[PDB]
Amino acid sequence: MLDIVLYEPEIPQNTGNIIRLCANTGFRLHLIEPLGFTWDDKRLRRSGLDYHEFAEIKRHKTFEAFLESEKPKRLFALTTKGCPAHSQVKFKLGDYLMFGPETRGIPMSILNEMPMEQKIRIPMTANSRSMNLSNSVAVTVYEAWRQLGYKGAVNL
Amino acid sequence: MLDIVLYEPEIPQNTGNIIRLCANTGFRLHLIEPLGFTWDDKRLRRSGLDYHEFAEIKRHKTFEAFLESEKPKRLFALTTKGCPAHSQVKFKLGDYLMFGPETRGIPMSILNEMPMEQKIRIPMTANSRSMNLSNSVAVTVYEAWRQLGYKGAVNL
Repeated sequence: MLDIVLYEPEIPQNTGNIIRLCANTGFRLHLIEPLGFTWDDKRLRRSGLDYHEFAEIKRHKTFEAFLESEKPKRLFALTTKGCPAHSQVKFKLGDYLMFGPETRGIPMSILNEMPMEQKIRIPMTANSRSMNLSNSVAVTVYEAWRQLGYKGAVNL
Repeated sequence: MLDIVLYEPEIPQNTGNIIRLCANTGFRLHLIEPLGFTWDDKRLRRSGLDYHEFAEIKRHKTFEAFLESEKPKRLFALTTKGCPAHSQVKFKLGDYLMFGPETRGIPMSILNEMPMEQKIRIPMTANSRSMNLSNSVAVTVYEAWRQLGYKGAVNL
């Protein structure tokens, strides 16, 4: 129902799980290059992923190109540096949710241009460790989907 | 805040991500044997997991042993066969959330003894494919945590 954006994702397997998440939820996926793997890589293609789950994906050469072609109504950034939790904001149609690489956050230069209200974080207890990108994305997507009533969902 | 249960988890890497999820959320993890790997396996130990994140984990020889030692107030089962969504039930202290293996569901014999109101499912759109166990667990945990106010959470 919304658009999800991977800022320079690095690991093939995470992106494959996110591609599956997006196809299972109706969320549209975007990837901001450089990616840490070729689009043709085998750890992704043979991840057991079905090719129908692809080509709803958009690749962008830069973050500025992405902004230019998508002109997101509101862009959110999942960052350990955000204050409101991911479930503490009210998502809406037109929202784009952006995620950083699995080994570093979304650049400060980008984050510095977003209002504090759109820099969100997944809660964690004291002295936690980084959560896997795909788990982060799954959590955020399902929470935004929950808020929007799971439109498109259907049973077994 | 609640207890999470893996019914015969099979793959080491998923369980390692779930162990991290549980330590990051304060959720207590239980594993119902047989596991698909030895507790000492290397794909788990060197997954980059820190050993503090362990030994809050409980292993149970059978599902009946688990019921005997834990006597869950309410036991939920995440199954593609459930009707209410995971966010459609109201979680409470004392709840135990159970998950099946990554290649099959929780046995029908077990599911047959649970009320329909406690067999829950993560929504999916038409013709979706199985979501990765760790993504399933992350999604459920964070939704139950959200409902309970993220107690224990703290900032950077």
